[PDB]
Amino acid sequence: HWGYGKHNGPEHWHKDFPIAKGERQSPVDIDTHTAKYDPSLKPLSVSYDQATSLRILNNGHSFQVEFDDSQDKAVLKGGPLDGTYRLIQFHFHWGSLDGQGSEHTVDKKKYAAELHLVHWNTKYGDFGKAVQQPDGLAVLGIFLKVGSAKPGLQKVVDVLDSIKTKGKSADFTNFDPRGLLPESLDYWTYPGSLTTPPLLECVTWIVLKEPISVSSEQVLKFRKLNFNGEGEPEELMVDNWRPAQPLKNRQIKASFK
Ligand SMILES: CC(=O)Nc1nnc(S(N)(=O)=O)s1
Ligand SMILES: [Zn+2]
Repeated sequence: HWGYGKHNGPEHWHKDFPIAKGERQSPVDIDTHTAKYDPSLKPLSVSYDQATSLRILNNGHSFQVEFDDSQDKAVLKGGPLDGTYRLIQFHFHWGSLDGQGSEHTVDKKKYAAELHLVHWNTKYGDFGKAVQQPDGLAVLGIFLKVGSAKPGLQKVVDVLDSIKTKGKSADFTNFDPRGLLPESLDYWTYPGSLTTPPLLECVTWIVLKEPISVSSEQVLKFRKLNFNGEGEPEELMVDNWRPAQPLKNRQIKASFK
């Protein structure tokens, strides 16, 4: 099965998932001088005040916080989207060192981690149907840089001990994802894919220009997680990021100049 090690890592994925070499793979490097400003682009609409978190899971590749998506509780609209997209989960990608960890890069700069807020287009009825559609998902990508602590992240950091190994989960209610957003919602956007198998090309990527700051201590706890299950040999969960893929026939658009 796939992973991020020396024998099952991203360069190997294409043997089981040939779309890995597809035309709209993610992530990509955002070249800030060739991104096109598009005034036609609307502001993002983030409506998370009614969000309902349920659970946090070590899924063996990352950890994810899951939400109730049976109704329009927490949705993303606007930006380059038509239709409304419900929040289903968020997760992170991070590095073994502060100089790497993000999936997207900006002018080849890497950040310490990257947060993905995953949303699916309600017109398709359920998540499994949405991932088979070119406009099925919208993922909000937020960069993390090491500096001052982020108060809104600490509730997450504090429960990681409880889900240290693969398949562990814990109740995680009343978490407000608004505490994870930057002040500005300016963004870049491009059509792309899931960055983990099955790598389906169903994602409208929305990557925020402004990073959020987290402390060294906060990102250190991420690095204490395990890829393995309980009772197995310990392998620390680090460097669970895919490198940049060729842009090919695509234009990155910016909502700002
Ligand atoms: C179920 C689920 O949300 N799947 C994900 N797979 N890759 C994702 S990512 N890194 O592109 O946001 S989301
Ligand atoms: Zn992700």
